[PDB]
Amino acid sequence: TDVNTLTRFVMEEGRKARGTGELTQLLNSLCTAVKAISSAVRKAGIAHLYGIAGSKLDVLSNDLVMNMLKSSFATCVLVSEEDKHAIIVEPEKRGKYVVCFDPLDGSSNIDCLVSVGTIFGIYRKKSTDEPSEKDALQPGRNLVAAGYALYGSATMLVLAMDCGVNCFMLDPAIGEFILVDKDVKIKKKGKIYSLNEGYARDFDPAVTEYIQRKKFPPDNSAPYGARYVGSMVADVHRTLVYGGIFLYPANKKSPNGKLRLLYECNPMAYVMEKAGGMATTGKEAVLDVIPTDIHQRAPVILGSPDDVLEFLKVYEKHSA
Amino acid sequence: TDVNTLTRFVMEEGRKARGTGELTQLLNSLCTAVKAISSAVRKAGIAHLYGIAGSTNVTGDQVKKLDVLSNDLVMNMLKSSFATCVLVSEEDKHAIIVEPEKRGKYVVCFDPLDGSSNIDCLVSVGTIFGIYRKKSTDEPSEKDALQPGRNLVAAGYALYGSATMLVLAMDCGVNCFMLDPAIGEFILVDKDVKIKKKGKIYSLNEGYARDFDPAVTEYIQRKKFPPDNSAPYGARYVGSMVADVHRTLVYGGIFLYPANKKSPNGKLRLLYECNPMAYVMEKAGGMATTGKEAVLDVIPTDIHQRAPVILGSPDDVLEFLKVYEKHSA
Amino acid sequence: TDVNTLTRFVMEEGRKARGTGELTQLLNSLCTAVKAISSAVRKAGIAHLYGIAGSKLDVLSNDLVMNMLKSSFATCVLVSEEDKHAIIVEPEKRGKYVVCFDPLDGSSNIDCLVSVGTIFGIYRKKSTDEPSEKDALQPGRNLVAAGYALYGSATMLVLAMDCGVNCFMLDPAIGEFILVDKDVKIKKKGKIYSLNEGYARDFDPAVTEYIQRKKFPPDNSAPYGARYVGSMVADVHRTLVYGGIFLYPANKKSPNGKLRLLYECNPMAYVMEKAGGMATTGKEAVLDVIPTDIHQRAPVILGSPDDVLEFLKVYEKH
Amino acid sequence: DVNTLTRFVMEEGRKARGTGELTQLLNSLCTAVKAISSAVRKAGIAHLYGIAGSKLDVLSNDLVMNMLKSSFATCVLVSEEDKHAIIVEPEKRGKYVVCFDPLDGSSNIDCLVSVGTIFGIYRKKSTDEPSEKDALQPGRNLVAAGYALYGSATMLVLAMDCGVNCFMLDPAIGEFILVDKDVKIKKKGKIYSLNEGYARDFDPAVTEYIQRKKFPPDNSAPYGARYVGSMVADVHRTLVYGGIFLYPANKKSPNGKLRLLYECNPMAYVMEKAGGMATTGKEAVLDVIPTDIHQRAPVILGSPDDVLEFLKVYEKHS
Ligand SMILES: CCc1cc(Cl)c2[nH]c(C(=O)O)c(CCC(=O)O)c2c1
Ligand SMILES: CCc1cc(Cl)c2[nH]c(C(=O)O)c(CCC(=O)O)c2c1
Ligand SMILES: CCc1cc(Cl)c2[nH]c(C(=O)O)c(CCC(=O)O)c2c1
Ligand SMILES: CCc1cc(Cl)c2[nH]c(C(=O)O)c(CCC(=O)O)c2c1
Ligand SMILES: O=P(O)(O)OC[C@H]1O[C@](O)(COP(=O)(O)O)[C@@H](O)[C@@H]1O
Ligand SMILES: O=P(O)(O)OC[C@H]1O[C@](O)(COP(=O)(O)O)[C@@H](O)[C@@H]1O
Ligand SMILES: O=P(O)(O)OC[C@H]1O[C@](O)(COP(=O)(O)O)[C@@H](O)[C@@H]1O
Ligand SMILES: O=P(O)(O)OC[C@H]1O[C@](O)(COP(=O)(O)O)[C@@H](O)[C@@H]1O
Repeated sequence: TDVNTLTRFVMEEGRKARGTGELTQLLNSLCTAVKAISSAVRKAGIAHLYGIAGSKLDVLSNDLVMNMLKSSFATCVLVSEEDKHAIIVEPEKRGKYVVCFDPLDGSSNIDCLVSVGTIFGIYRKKSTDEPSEKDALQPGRNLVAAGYALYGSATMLVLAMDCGVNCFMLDPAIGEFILVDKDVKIKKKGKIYSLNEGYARDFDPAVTEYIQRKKFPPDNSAPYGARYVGSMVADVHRTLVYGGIFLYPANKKSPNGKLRLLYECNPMAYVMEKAGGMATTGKEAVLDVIPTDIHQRAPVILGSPDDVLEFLKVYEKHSA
Repeated sequence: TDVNTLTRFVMEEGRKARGTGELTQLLNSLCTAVKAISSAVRKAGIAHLYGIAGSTNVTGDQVKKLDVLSNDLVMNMLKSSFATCVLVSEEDKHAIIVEPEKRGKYVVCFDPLDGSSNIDCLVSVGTIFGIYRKKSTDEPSEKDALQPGRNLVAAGYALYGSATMLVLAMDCGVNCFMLDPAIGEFILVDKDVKIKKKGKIYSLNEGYARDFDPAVTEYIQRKKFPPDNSAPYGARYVGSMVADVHRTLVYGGIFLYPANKKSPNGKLRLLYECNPMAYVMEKAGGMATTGKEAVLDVIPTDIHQRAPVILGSPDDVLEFLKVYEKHSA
Repeated sequence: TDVNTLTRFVMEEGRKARGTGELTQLLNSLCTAVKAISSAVRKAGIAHLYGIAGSKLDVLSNDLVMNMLKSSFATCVLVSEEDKHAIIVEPEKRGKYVVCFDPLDGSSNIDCLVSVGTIFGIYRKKSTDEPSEKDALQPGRNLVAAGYALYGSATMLVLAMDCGVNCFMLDPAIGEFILVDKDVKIKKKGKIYSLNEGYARDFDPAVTEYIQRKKFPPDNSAPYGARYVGSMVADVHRTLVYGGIFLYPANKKSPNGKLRLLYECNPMAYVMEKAGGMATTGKEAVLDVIPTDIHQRAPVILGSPDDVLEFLKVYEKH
Repeated sequence: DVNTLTRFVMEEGRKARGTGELTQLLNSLCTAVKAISSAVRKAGIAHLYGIAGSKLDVLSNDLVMNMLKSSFATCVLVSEEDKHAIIVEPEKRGKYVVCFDPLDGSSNIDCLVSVGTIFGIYRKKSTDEPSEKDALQPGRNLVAAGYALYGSATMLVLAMDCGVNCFMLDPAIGEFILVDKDVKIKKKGKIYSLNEGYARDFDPAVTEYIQRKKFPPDNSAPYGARYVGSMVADVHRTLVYGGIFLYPANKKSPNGKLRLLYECNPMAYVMEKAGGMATTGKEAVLDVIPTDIHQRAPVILGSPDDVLEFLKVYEKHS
């Protein structure tokens, strides 16, 4: 076939949509930052920190995405896990899109060299007022585009839009993201479950039951396999590729979940839905929750449609 | 205080031991293979497989799955070290006997790309290696690999995760080296590393719960429902041994792969998964048990023999063994 | 100044026009190709050919640029040093642009690891006829965009358009061309002359005097320095950065010059003229020569204005 | 099958019944070459030009210096960057003297032309304490010499008693790969290399030799001219393709420009070990007895029949 790169793809989609080119420039600018995060995560230059010539990853990742999006002339408001407040882009470098991002998700346990990621979500400013944090408090339903970069065994960018979910592998030799999986869809039912079972004594009765139904199948089926990496980008990527269910529900330390709706839960929910999968808080869809805080936390149960539905049936047999 | 590379370290250690060079050349040939596996695992040249020059079919055997390419890289690099007689791998049913002209003294049992079953999900993967000496007089055979893990000369792993790190355990201790992909050199980042006495993380597939033996079932409940009114232990299971055991060494805690049903003598293979990681653990002040015995004290009968494995922080493995000893009989 | 990339620059400049989007894809396809050539010229994977798993550069350069420009859906006619006849692109992948390129200029001496390059010149199909070789026989004054890629100590793409000349360094760590020099303009007069002096016997009288005026200055000033790599991309790039003059004039073996108008002479003349410099054949401007063959050779004297005008004064005296 | 520099230096040291110090020195120096290559190809350039908001000759020196000191194999280190010999601290002192040029050609690195790292290794003459006199040895006493070319691709050329061996860097895995074994030069070439901008300040012998190549007296083809202005590149071309490289003596530079210890001597050893020659006009570069660490020497090196022809013309004018 002829090589389809991210750059050719984002240009072709904008040209067929006869668009301005601001969405294309955002995604190009974001992927140049993802390439730079990947170089830094794989530790290029570590010899210079250890004295080859005689002589931050969280922050650098944020500084890379921030600077690359501000110089895009395509963003107005930027929300980062790292920045406690929204960034309002200077007037002269302003564009029509609001971007909610998590620069290096999983960096908590990056000392063990566990898979880390960049989670992103793009909205349009619908308001007529001056750029403010309020332009970022849109429900996931209004997402123009979303996705994640995985810095695992190789680096991959998953781009979810209305065309579908597209998977691009970084070729470090040329710095190009090669489309390796087009219009990807999730399995209707998987065989893997993912959650921290260390919060067992703190779990909701409904979670406790669903987990025991996978370990000890009532329908005399095969017991599910357990996988929990501790990095949402890695756990959710395996959920898209292999199928199954990722859960981060309420515990006690975190009674509204740990994971953050705007730049963790909402982007992943958009990827899942566009890939024929589901994503709930237990009560509603992640994409239907209207936010009040940029750093608001939210429960997430995402994956293979039938597996999310099975969970929801247990929640129903326990709640309102 | 001053910089060091894997190459310099292994060459200086061999001169300090006034040695032949065979171990030093083996370890350098193994590390050249590890930089090559890293380049391919990070998908360098994938553009050529997707028509950047418009040519796929079967090109330069780059259509090989990364577990075959990894094995072919480790096998050809080790054979050309002039340091190997017998080579055991996860990919080859019978041991490889190295042609007389390239034969050396060491037996290597290795796992070329551990976790490759799920490499579609871009899971952290690794090369696990264990180096033994031929203590036999008979013509090189598979029996030369059937040595217990106490007889090991050196052992360790390459993790292909966020970054690529070689962990090389010897009698000098465990040394951790980071691959700088800019210069193609492993940089000594962590020296004579020691595992924590007690951790706060447990790692096992709890989807095998209905088949878990009572000792595993109790120990797990002790970490979720602690007696001491302590914080419950956290759960991490990547599903790649290299990744889970690396986290056990850096953060502390316990990695368990027990048995019963499906794989009933454990799953993980003793010669090229369990023993390598047990030597790293024991050289870092950690522990590695099958429950009944220490992994390193198991005398192997087959090269693809499996073993049960509970490894990590000394106090954590000892707590498990107390629970096991109550249910042992 | 804020950071810019080649891909960002080309998308911003192409957004300015309503745009078909074809020229932006063409330039981004040429960008991807140049990074591929750069990797292969720096000898990435050579260990595979020498036994790592125990299991061309000029041709591979041509195949990459040909395939990348065919799959841009923006090219109709492709002329290359490598192919004797022009390439007429398949109807389904056809666009409005005619690209004339030298895929790896200097690769005759690439065994000594000499600096090499990719020279490119993009024209618009101006005919209503079926795409043909004749669509490449446009004068250099009709160039829409031109430039080169130098694979030397580092890889740089120099892109010339109406907006002027912009120089972008490839950061191989991230695989991105970083804009390092904006709206570049050449020095008025330099201190370096560039030509193969082994042809002194077959040299035109005027070149003989110009070189004798650089070695033995008439203004009792400092003699010029001589640099000649034998790769045009290297010599013209030095001419642009440090100033001076590059000459490949006529001789006996090459009475109409050696370097090729369409994919060597014209592309480099556009970059020089967009940077406030000059490029002459002696008789006329390189860009004003109407091509008759796609492999037509042309004499070239390019560089710093005062230097090319001093040569032109001696040409008028002879 | 696969021969790397690591396996080469280890095998050659075992064939020499050696300690392992020189092997360590060459592994350490080759780590520094890889790190210079990364910097020279501008990896990270994006961090300088603002991708996240918020020297090459000095870096090259610092890399080579620290890698040679941490090798525990050096006692005296002479660089072009330091006016005084560096006496390695007693706690990492070894038995070898290294004279090196960290980035030869860096004057003109802004034009992205080929650059290099030139090196020469001697053994300490002393049995007492190390001094600059342990570096003031003639090139005959060299144990190992060579150069790293950062051109189209990165190559380390290592010359020893075993001969001259060429290693290509695979940037993908960071290994130097044996690609040309016991290399030897052409008996006669067809390329001459010199800055002809010094034509008025030239010796009558140099004037004649250059005229014999431009205007052949034997009705042979006139020779070609190549002068990159980076010695590493010009001498590598001379080795791979043949011919002559001349940085001769002017009346403005009576002892030449290029430095005996870390430019002329190292390249004279490579030429001699490849069946070529290297003269100052009066004597062999390797036979000259150094009196100053930054001493300049004239250098005419390359294919044997070409340097001999020069010497015949030098004799006529002596
Ligand atoms: C999947 C649909 C899509 C994809 C990409 Cl990549 C796009 N890029 C641009 C652009 O203008 O750059 C647009 C049009 C956006 C607008 O006008 O609503 C666009 C639409
Ligand atoms: C830490 C101990 C060690 C480490 C390395 Cl890296 C070594 N390399 C070699 C070698 O001979 O190459 C030896 C000695 C071998 C022998 O004891 O038989 C050796 C010993
Ligand atoms: C010379 C200034 C320029 C630069 C770039 Cl990068 C351009 N890109 C595009 C484009 O639309 O692709 C155009 C307009 C011509 C078309 O319609 O093809 C364009 C013009
Ligand atoms: C081919 C000549 C050579 C090459 C290498 Cl690579 C060497 N390495 C070592 C060493 O000391 O390891 C020596 C010893 C000879 C000395 O003392 O100069 C040696 C000799
Ligand atoms: O450690 P826990 O409680 O199981 O939660 C891990 C979760 O926290 C996260 O790391 C997010 O937080 P960090 O970016 O600070 O690491 C998720 O990637 C991941 O799902
Ligand atoms: O899926 P399970 O049964 O939990 O087993 C996981 C184990 O299998 C392994 O992947 C080994 O198998 P592969 O090398 O074939 O993938 C271990 O690294 C890992 O601990
Ligand atoms: O060796 P000469 O006669 O000076 O010609 C050199 C010229 O030929 C070229 O090398 C072009 O030919 P190639 O593309 O075949 O190498 C120019 O790059 C250079 O200016
Ligand atoms: O420009 P000139 O006078 O011809 O000198 C060029 C010579 O100087 C050098 O550049 C050495 O000087 P630098 O190391 O300062 O660049 C040689 O590489 C080269 O042979």
